[PDB]
Amino acid sequence: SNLAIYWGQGPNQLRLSHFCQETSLDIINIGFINYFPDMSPGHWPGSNFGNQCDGSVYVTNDGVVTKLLSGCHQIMEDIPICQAAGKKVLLSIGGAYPPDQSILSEDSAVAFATFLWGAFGPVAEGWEGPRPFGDVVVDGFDFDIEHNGGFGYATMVNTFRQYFNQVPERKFYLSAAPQCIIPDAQLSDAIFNAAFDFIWIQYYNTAACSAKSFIDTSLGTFNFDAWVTVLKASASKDAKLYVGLPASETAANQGYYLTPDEVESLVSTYMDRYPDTFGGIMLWEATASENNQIDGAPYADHMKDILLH
Ligand SMILES: COc1ccccc1-c1noc2nc(C)[nH]c(=O)c12
Repeated sequence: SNLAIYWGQGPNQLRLSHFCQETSLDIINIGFINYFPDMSPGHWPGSNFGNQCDGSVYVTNDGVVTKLLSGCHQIMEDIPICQAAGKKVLLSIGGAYPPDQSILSEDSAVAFATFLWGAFGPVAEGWEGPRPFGDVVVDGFDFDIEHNGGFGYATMVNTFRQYFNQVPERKFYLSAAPQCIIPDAQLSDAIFNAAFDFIWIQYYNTAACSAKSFIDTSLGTFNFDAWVTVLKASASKDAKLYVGLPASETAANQGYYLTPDEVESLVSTYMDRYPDTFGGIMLWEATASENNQIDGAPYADHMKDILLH
């Protein structure tokens, strides 16, 4: 039913508003808040959106240079277009670079979520901190934690929910991007102990359980069945599960991209098998989709057709 895509790390990517105009996209995850407070300058989080933003950064009130970008003008301009078009825009935390970020304590997990809520959530009279996207309010937060284990993330999720519940008139969302092996070293703890709305399983780069292994069963064993089972047991039991795929041949490691016809064979099986739990498709990522035109349309448009068929 829904199609989610990452944007922000594509080489020479088009600006976000280009993807705000793409009807087929339902959810866009903007990557990334990639530096975490415990190990970053000023103890502020830091951000990177590839070729976007003017390169300026915030300083702390004592003059310490942070890694949080302060001139993301096109992003600020573009998010409201996405939302006007009915898309959900989630700010993604983590991403694969750098490899050395984690959360060291319960207190800092809570403080990280508090900061992000203040900086990127609803505008509040009592916040005197940075507003990197101005008066824009994101639709929630994606946990793309790719290194260093699982500590802290459940606490962050729970903290965000407490905050969401103070704004009962607006819906916000939380998501996670585990890889396919169960247990997932970064996110099984958060999925077991806290409640995500969406979970997109990355079904590329691990041979044991990839989407490609549905097509060629000699490679591995595609394990969406196992993920349904593990979720029914978790605090995330009401999450919808998405199949995460590369949007071109070069978006991930060699051998993990599926043709539209291959995706249709997988999705038809699994959407039929799990009509309530199967949420849709997630794509890595917007620029690879856009650059992979098939019969005059980007890969993402072909994915939505499969989902609606
Ligand atoms: C290890 O793979 C990566 C290294 C650096 C930057 C991005 C990736 C990456 N490849 O597929 C991905 N998929 C997700 C959800 N997040 C990522 O960071 C990546």
